[PDB]
Order: sequence, then structure tokens, then C-alpha cells
Amino acid sequence: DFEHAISDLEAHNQAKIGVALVSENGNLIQGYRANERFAMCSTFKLPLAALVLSRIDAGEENPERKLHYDSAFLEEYAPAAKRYVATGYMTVTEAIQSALQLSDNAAANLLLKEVGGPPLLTKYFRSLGDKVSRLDRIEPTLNTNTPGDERDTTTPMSMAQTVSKLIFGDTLTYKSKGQLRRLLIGNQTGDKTIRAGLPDSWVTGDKTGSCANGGRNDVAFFITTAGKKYVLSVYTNAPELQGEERALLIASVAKLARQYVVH
Ligand SMILES: *C(=O)[C@](NC(=O)[C@H](C(=O)O)c1ccc(O)cc1)(OC)[C@@H]1N=C(C(=O)O)C(=C)CO1
Ligand code: NA
Repeated sequence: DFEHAISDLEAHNQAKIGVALVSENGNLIQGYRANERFAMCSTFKLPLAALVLSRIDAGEENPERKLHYDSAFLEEYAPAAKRYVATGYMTVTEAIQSALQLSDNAAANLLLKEVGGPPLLTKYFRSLGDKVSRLDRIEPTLNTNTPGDERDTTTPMSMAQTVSKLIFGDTLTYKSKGQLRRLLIGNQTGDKTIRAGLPDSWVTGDKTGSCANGGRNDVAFFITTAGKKYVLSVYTNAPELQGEERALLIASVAKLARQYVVH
């Protein structure tokens, strides 16, 4: 049974694991600590991108608008922004790509600025019927992952449901939805996490994150060979494991959850 299997992973690895597998319409299929709070860390970038795209859908933003910045805007982890800084800008489109596929923190901060900041991301979550997820800080302080702290948190179920809405629901235009899906499929940081626990024949897109205090997270959508559509969130705090082992833990959790998909 699922509860036993995750419980053992937790004991053997000295780790805290939260999981939610939801259907295309957002119903919970299987979960473990599904309603408990975990820090989003980079996983917030997925709904951040969707907010930007929905502003584009509304004619409130242009995908080729230039977002200007200088060296003082850079962060420790900003590999695309470090590349473009001499030109003085990244387009909205380049920023969306970079934030999602490379987890670039300067790109993410540019997009937070464009959308009106953490409160307006929080308002977006509420507009989607997510009454739990919230953003309070920007990069890189949003990743502190202090025990008990509610700032910059979600729950496995709330994020899974939110992502199911963005990817499979009709909040976004067909155009924007397709762009978001394809960017996530092409994520460069998720090859050893949830996707590693799923059959290679399934279509998979995802957004990963790492936090202080050993946080390591992934949320993925997938489409099986039978065309059935799911979202899986996996949020972990495993301070006693090494880096690659945190990834293997997530992939092991995905391989367990996968058994609750029909086919
Ligand atoms: C998002 O999770 C990620 N990390 C951070 O924003 C944060 C920081 O830049 O201080 C951080 C970095 C390294 C850590 O070990 C812990 C926290 O965004 C840059 C980044 N995202 C990843 C991802 O797969 O998406 C990473 C592997 C590294 O964390
Ligand atoms: Na795979």
C-alpha cells in the first residue's frame, strides 16, 4: 500500500515526503501528506509563467517586449541572464523560457516585476481556486524553507490541482497552453527526478526546485500511452542525503505513484 511504501522511504532516508497524484480534472487519486505545507522554491516559476502568458492572452503584455536590467539585478543562479546582460535586456519570451527550463532567478525576478510582484501571483492562485498556495518574497530569499514558516508555500495537492488547471483546463488560450506545455516538456533540469520514474513512452513536462534545509521538489504533468492525463507533485525535505540521492528519491516516489495510473 502507498502509505506504507512512502513511510518506509521516509524512515530509511530520514526525509519528509509529500505527494499528490491528480486526474486531468484535478481529483485526488493518491496522496501522502497531500495537504501539508512545503516551500515551493523554484516550482513557483510554473504558475509565474502562466500568469505572464495569461496577461499576454489579455493584450496586457507583449511577448517581444524588452525587459531591461543591469548587473546589479543578477543572482548567483542566473545562467541566461549572465549571458544577455551586456545587451541590457531579455524579452518576455526569453525570460519565460529561461525561468522555466534553466530555473534562472534573474529571469524569474524580471517576470515578478512585470506581473506586479508576489501579491499578484498570490491573487492569481486565488483566481484559479487555489486557496492555499502563496508567494511573499522574491529570489533568492523565497527558498529559505524554515520549519513552520508559511511564507512562499504550497501543498502537494494544491500545486497538483493548480497545475492540472493550467495545463489541461481552459484558463489559458490554446496557444498559450501549448507554449507552456512544450516549454515544460523541454525542461532541462528534470531528467533524473519524476520523469526518471515514469515510462519513457509517456509525454512528460515538469518544473523542479531545490531549497535550503535539504529541500528538493518536482511537479510534472504526464500523458500516458493511452492518452490519460495526470499531474504529480513530489515535495521533499531530505537534509541527510546527497544531491543525486535526493533526485533518486523523487524518481522512486514517482515510480510508486505511477502504479495508481490505470495502464
Ligand atoms: C530553485 O529551486 C533554484 N534554487 C534557488 O532559487 C535557490 C537559490 O538560488 O539560492 C537555491 C539554490 C541551490 C540550492 O541548493 C538551494 C536553493 O533556482 C535557481 C534552483 N533550481 C533547480 C532546479 O532544478 O530547478 C536547481 C537544481 C537548483 O535550485
Ligand atoms: Na522516463
